[PDB]
Amino acid sequence: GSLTEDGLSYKEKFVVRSYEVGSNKTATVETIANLLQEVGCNHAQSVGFSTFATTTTMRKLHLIWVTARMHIEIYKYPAWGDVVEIETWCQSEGRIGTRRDWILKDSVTGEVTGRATSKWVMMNQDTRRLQKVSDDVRDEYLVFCPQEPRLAFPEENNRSLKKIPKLEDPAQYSMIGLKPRRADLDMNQHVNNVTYIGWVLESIPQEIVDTHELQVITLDYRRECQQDDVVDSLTTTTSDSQFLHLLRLSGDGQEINRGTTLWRKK
Amino acid sequence: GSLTEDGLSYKEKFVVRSYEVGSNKTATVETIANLLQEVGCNHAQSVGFSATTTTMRKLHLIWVTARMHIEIYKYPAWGDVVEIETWCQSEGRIGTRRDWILKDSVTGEVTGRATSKWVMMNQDTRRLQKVSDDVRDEYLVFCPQEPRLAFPEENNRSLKKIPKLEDPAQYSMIGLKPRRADLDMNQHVNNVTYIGWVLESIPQEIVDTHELQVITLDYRRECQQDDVVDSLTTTTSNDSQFLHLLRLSGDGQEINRGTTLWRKK
Ligand SMILES: CN(C)S(=O)(=O)N1CCOCC1
Ligand SMILES: CN(C)S(=O)(=O)N1CCOCC1
Repeated sequence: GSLTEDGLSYKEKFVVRSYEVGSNKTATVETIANLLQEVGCNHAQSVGFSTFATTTTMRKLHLIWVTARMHIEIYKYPAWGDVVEIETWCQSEGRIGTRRDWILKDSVTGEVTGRATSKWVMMNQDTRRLQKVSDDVRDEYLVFCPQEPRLAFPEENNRSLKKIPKLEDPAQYSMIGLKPRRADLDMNQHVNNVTYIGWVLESIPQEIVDTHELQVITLDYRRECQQDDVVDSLTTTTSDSQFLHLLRLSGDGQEINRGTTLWRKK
Repeated sequence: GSLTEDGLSYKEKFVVRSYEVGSNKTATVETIANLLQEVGCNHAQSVGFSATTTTMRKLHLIWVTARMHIEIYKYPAWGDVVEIETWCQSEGRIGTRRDWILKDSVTGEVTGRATSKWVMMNQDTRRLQKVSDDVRDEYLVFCPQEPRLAFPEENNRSLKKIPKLEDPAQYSMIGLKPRRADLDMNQHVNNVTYIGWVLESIPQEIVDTHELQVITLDYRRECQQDDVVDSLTTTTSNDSQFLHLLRLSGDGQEINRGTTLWRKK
């Protein structure tokens, strides 16, 4: 890992591991999600913003960054043993939050094999509840960001900004009774964001996963799943195959996540 | 990763990832288990395998884990480089062994060690079997000839018989199921999943105030994709010892049994 020449982005190479791949000997979308999160964490560390990726006024008001939206598009999943180079950068979205974008490339050819975008909001670190975003904690990190607009999804009306509807009962498919284990928690005993992607895909029938490849995943994070919570994952086909997804707590039916996935025949 | 000079062992360096660590900002025992499995995989690849010999493919025979023993003196911190050395040894008709030594890359100090017992099984019938002399000669050329042991000790805890837990268990985690992330490239539950499931019945107060030093785990049967497992634990003991039992909900069929040793932070 190393910051690029202008110090406005970070790049890192990963060799795909035997246990990180699926039945097609290529990296799963959850492995990709963890690789995106790891290169995000090393970019914050390399510029002096790690203690959580936080700024000086955030540390004082006790605010942390939390994911509100994750959008990934994969054109080619890396094979077991292949080297994948990822480039990451951040940009402010005014006083509404921040964005982190990624570009995945094949190290051998330099060809783009995927791309991601994420929306981040402020949250009180002690209570774990959402709080406003002010310009007080804005100028302190914008010098480590590209100045002109730079997006992984620049195109007008692109899939990453599409409004997601809420799934109406009954769901076509479901996986009920999902619970997090210690391996699903992060260093601060909180459920890893990549877990929710896995839980979302659990309600997709195996026949689909065996005959199709996942091209697009958009996921909105409404509420976090606590260590002792139990989640149901619901899916209904809306179509290439398209699915509408809903993660909710088993007891009260409180929404934790909503999303959409797009799959293509192999 | 690279085979050592005599081509009788393999070494690899791993940089610890942000998502691979626990509450102490050090690698979890499951992360270590996956690192052991990955360096095992690359050692088999570097010598010609894709760990099945030519004669084993014809007879529909695979290697399966029967025991896993890990001792950790120091878990690597997030960002640290951990060097692992792995090798294999024959166990005659019984099966094979794969050992590991974990070291700090900066000091060369041993921070942990592991051992594993492997047995031959027919893929179709699931029935375990003794190693024939034809198969034995194929892999014996890749093992050190003067046996190398990770656990040399005359009465090492890696060879101790593990009893079966009697109901009622002191503690339990009920209704554990595998998700797709828990499966390997052949749609089978990863061996590291069972370690995680075993540790789920350990109370959080113990995990927060103690560090895991030793884990021995016997693999009796495998959990299929649609199975549901219960994890049982009873304290048997500064140092804490636990007896573990993983079993299916549907009938109470044993899949794993084990022991863990923890020490106050
Ligand atoms: C500038 N960094 C690399 S950052 O994107 O990680 N981050 C921006 C805002 O939050 C604090 C740090
Ligand atoms: C020689 N390899 C690295 S090995 O240890 O994977 N090997 C021994 C067991 O049977 C065949 C495969």
